Amino acid sequence: QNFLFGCELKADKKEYSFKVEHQLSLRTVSLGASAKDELHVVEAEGINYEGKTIKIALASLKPSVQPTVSLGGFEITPPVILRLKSGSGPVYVSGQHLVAL
Amino acid sequence: SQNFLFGCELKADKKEYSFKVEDDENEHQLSLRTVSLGASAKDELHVVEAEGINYEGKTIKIALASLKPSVQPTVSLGGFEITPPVILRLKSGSGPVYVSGQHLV
Amino acid sequence: SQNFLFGCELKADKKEYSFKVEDNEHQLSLRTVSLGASAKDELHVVEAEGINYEGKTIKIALASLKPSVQPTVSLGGFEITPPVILRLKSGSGPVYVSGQHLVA
Amino acid sequence: RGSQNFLFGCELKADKKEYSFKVEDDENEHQLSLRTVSLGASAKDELHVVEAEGINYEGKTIKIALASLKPSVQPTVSLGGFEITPPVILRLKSGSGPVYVSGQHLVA
Amino acid sequence: SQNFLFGCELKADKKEYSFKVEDDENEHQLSLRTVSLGASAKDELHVVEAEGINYEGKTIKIALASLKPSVQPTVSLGGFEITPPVILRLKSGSGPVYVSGQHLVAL
Repeated sequence: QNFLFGCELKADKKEYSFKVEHQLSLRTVSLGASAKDELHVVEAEGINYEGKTIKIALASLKPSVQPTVSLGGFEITPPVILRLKSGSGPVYVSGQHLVAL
Repeated sequence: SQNFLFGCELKADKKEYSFKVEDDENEHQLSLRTVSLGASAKDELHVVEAEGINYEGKTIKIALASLKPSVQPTVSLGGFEITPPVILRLKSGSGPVYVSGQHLV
Repeated sequence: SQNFLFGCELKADKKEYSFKVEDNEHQLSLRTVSLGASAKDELHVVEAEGINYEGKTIKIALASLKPSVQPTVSLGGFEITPPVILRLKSGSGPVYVSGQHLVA
Repeated sequence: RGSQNFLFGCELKADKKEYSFKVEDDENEHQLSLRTVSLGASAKDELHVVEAEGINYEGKTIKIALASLKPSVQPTVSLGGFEITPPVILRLKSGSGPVYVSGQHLVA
Repeated sequence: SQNFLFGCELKADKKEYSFKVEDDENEHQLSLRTVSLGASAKDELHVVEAEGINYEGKTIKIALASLKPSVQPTVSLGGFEITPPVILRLKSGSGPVYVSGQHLVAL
């Protein structure tokens, strides 16, 4: 089954934690109307193939250059934290929460 | 699997498009492909959002794209499949914005 | 399925391209829209015209491009059922549309 | 996914405008899946256009434009896996290059 | 199949990332998702290349992306799968450049 997913990362609330008791498929990352005209970096933190915790950079966005990046359905296994690493925000992430059996 | 074209135009006097379907004996999905700015759009940031129910039963609004005529007038979503009901809305910016995709049955 | 190249050129003088077939099932999968070297520095809008799920003919905007801002857009395999018209709603062109014609 | 995938790339430039992709009668179905087109560091600031030349479904050779790129506007376009059955020629239709094309050679 | 997060950072200090898998019996792929420029990247073209095997078993270098902070800071590759082993390399520019993606395992 396939549900809408989204989160907002901002100075207030730099992180979103995807957990639960499934797959997230990330679709776009985009800067809100009010973001400072500067580079924003959004990162994902989770476990790699070795079982080590890593931080990976998903996108670098700037309002006057590239305010949206489309990820094409980047599937991630829970758990993952999405975080605004730099830039004012707000930054949005959209995608799907997929459930199977 | 039938595949039909899908589109809508979001503009100042019509900021929403309601994808709802019903009394079908048939499963419906939309797969969004592009969001694009029309010619007369003000050169300012435009934001299009989707409003629908999440995995935990709560209506949410998610941002699909931020576009700007002089910077990035089209964004490709690559087949963002959404289950009905869903509202697409022009959250901010003037000028008309378009969404294109597919309506699968 | 098998896979063959698809393309067309749209410009102010040749604004429309009609995609039709007979036969096998056919689908057109669009991949890129791009602006040609000689296109004017202005917005070019490309649209598709074909049927919606209720049988009514609609027109949908595939892409807005401009040589000095975004000369190409990748559609990522936008599958369309024949027949469809592709049209240059605005802009000088030339604009190119590329993709696959899939046959099964 | 499924069958085997190998890396594919070529470079196109003013003095080397074409790359011809052909597969020998070996056994298997072969696909060339195009992933990216990007401009090299040295490329002049002008539009560069890359086209592909191959078979339509009527068996006739056609030329289609894959991407228009410019260093100071849009130096890379991801094609997301535009599969093409060999043979096909990739050509720098306009501009100086260098241009690179990347992708996968798929074998089943 | 399995899907794990993958990432690496390439910069003038460390221009290469080597993706190998310890021989096992299963199919691994590195599926590349995005390449993006870090906060301190200088404003010049950055070019990331991959070096790996072609269909004839010969090692080739192929350019994946060209990025520049004031024109195009991020490129999505949309799941460009490559069979190990592969080196990813900053073929020019300063970096930092980051690559994200998935390490896929099947069979």
